[PDB]
Amino acid sequence: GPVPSRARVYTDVNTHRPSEYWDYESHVVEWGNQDDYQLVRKLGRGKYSEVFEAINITNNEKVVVKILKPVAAAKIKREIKILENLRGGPNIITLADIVKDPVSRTPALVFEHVNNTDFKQLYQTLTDYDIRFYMYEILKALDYCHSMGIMHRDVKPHNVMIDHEHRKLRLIDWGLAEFYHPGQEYNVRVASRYFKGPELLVDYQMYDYSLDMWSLGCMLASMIFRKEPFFHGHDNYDQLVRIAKVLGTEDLYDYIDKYNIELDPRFNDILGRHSRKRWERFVHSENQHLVSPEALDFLDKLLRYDHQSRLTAREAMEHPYFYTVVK
Ligand SMILES: COc1ccc(C(F)(F)F)cc1-c1ccc(CN)cc1Cl
Repeated sequence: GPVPSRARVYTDVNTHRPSEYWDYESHVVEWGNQDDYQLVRKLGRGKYSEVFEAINITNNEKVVVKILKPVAAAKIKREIKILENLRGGPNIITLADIVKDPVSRTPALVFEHVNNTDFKQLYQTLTDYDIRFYMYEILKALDYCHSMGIMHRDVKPHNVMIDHEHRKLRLIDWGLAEFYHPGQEYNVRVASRYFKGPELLVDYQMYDYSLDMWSLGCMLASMIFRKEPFFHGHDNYDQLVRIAKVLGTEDLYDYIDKYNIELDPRFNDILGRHSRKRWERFVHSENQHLVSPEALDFLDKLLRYDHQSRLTAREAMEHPYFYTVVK
């Protein structure tokens, strides 16, 4: 069968911490008062929740209320526990309260308010300097949650709120986050298609924090090359083929051979043979202002098939790409 794998970092964090830390099922939720909050406007709705701008009428502060849907309701303890464990961490969204929505009869998570700049404005106007600055801010959040034994598993632009006016960033939506336990087999049906790591696409279940580093690399590649999304698969199978047209099929075969993974035979009719492409191939006059030898070298070290070979968040923070960023 497949060869087991374990993270090269933070392998023991959930061992060194008491069971109360990671055993979310045993966690008792201390409910607040739903009447403290007045809903102002609906901000959006996803697969698992409906998000609203609200006012905490007790202290007159702006908040965000996330009313979980019934499907999300079963796994709320995991999200709550993770949010409470990470509260106060750098660039981690702050959970302010947990109440029971009167109408939905489900839990509603109350967060600090962040004024998020629209995607278009950020995607189209962030400078090379801003990209390095915000990438470093995301790395602070990822090294914090990884060091705390948690993998986000849904790193993508929709889950990164940026208040550009105040140069403030928060990593949000911890609904898909999990505690990392060495040897544990995890559901591969996590992350949005374009951000899914090769481990998910080849059905390798014993993955870890490094999945977040692949997703981060996908966001960086799209941003610096002006190619949104970078790996534009039509489905989960074509997703791996799009990756292979860049990274090459030889390193993909070395990866699955290392972990004794068998590719799904449906790949025989679509994968083909592809050489590894040099990152300079994606450079052109419309993205040259965002590219540098340091950016390409950084990207190269995140976007690797072998989840054990990618830079960790802490190593990534040491990279020359961030030398220009004011610390
Ligand atoms: C492809 O998206 C990104 C890619 C890289 C970066 C960063 F390098 F600056 F950190 C930010 C975004 C982004 C992150 C979040 C949003 C809006 N929620 C918008 C954008 Cl453009």
